[PDB]
Amino acid sequence: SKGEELFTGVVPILVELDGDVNGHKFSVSGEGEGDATYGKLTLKFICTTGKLPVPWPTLVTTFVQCFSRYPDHMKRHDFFKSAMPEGYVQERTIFFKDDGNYKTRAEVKFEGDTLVNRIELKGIDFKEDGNILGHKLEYNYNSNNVYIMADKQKNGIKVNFKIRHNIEDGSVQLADHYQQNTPIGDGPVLLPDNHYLSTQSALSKDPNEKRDHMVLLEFVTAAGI
Repeated sequence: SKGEELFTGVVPILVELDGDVNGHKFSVSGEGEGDATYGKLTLKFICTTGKLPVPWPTLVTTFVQCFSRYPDHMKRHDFFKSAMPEGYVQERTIFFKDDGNYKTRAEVKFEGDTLVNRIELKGIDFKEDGNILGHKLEYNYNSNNVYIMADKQKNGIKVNFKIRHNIEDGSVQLADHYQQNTPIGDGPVLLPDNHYLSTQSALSKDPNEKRDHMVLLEFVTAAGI
């Protein structure tokens, strides 16, 4: 795509989220960079309102799939880069098993040479001592498969997958993801065949940072064709 050329080098990334989960209001600012040639992302997120009222791992998927590595033979399937620089709207519902849900609306686009993800998140129906509001989730993340298909009535795509967060007692908290993306601009986009993204992520902390924060290293490759 014309959009693919914007991703051949290292690109700065900014993430800005405003959230309300069961009336707990919070904001997060993130900064880092992406190198789509290697499917690679590095970011640091800071809660700017104080303590985050939900576990950091539950927000990873909300916090830029244009940085996925599409193999050359799959490049005609990369919706996300093709929508750039004008960007796309990304909407999700995330259902936490036996607990509440997040609904997110994000716009992903370039602001000058920086790729920006702006998100509004609304969470409702959470248990005040469940695994999310009770902070019972381990600070870690796994490898996942993210399933993608075309949605031509919206010139876009539909995406679904499952995330299993680890609970401190050794059990798992399932988070079912349903996702739709639609282009903002008037340029043509790439509508894909069915395929998936293979992900892996690692969470860490900055030993000198005293604010509530998350450091994220992620690698993602398109596959299944």
